[PDB]
Parts: sequence; structure tokens; C-alpha cells
Amino acid sequence: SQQTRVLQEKLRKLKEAMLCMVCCEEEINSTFCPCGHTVCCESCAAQLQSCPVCRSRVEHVQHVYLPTH
Amino acid sequence: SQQTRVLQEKLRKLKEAMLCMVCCEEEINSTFCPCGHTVCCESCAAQLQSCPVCRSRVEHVQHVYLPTHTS
Ligand SMILES: CNC[C@@H]1COc2ccccc2O1
Ligand SMILES: [Zn+2]
Ligand SMILES: [Zn+2]
Ligand SMILES: [Zn+2]
Ligand SMILES: [Zn+2]
Repeated sequence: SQQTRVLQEKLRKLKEAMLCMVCCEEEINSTFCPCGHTVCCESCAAQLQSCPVCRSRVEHVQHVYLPTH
Repeated sequence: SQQTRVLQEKLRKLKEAMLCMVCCEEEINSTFCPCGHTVCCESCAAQLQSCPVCRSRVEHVQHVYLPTHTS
């Protein structure tokens, strides 16, 4: 039904929100510290000097284990 | 249809996976450091001296800003 289509769209958007903002291919699993933006996969986060969201200096990257992984 | 019920269940399970494992009421937004388990809201994470997943000591809690975060 049309309701089935609406739910498919919501599921797709939620799943897309869990993907890396740089490569759009791998799941987010890394946090820029200390700002806390958690928007990249490990490969993309490794090479950034500043947060791509707020421009804060990245002191280090913390790996995150999320239940959604 | 039956597929509407199947999709409702998938959406419910994905949303439940983003809720705190202790209170079951608030969204996850905190990481236990250094183990990295990210399974609690800020209120439950503040009260735990050991990670509830792996029992490693919590040195500190890092707040996480996730694109999935909602109000
Ligand atoms: C994921 N938890 C965020 C919110 C923020 O404001 C809060 C205020 C009072 C109780 C809980 C609260 O939790
Ligand atoms: Zn990436
Ligand atoms: Zn940032
Ligand atoms: Zn909680
Ligand atoms: Zn842990």
C-alpha cells in the first residue's frame, strides 16, 4: 500500500544517516575528539586535521562500537 | 498489507537499537572511554563506573553528536 512506501522511505533515510559523510559508503564508527562529531568511517576520519562539521582541531579519533553496527 | 507490518517491525527495531540500554527511554549520545562502547544516554553513562558491555573501567565519558540525533 502507500503506507508500505512511506515506511520504506523512513527506513532508507535512517540507514543513510548512519553512513560516512565523506565516502557515503561505509558506516560511521569514529568520533572526532574533543568536539564529539561522529560523522565518518575510520579511513576518512584518519586523515582530517579539523572537524568537517565545526572546524575544531582534532586532537584524536575515538573508535565507537554502536548497537546499530 | 503484511509487508506494512514487516516494515513497521524493522523500523521499530532500528529505533530501539538507538535507545539507551540501561533506561530504555532516552537516545544514545555518550561513549565510554577508552573501550568505545556507545550504548547509553548521558544520565545513565554518568552513573556507571564500569562499562555495561565489557566491564572495562570508564576513565571518562565523551558526548557524541550523531547525524541520527532527533528531538
Ligand atoms: C538523550 N538525553 C537527552 C535529554 C536532554 O535533556 C534532558 C532533560 C531532562 C532529562 C533528560 C534529558 O535528556
Ligand atoms: Zn568514509
Ligand atoms: Zn566537530
Ligand atoms: Zn539512559
Ligand atoms: Zn566497553
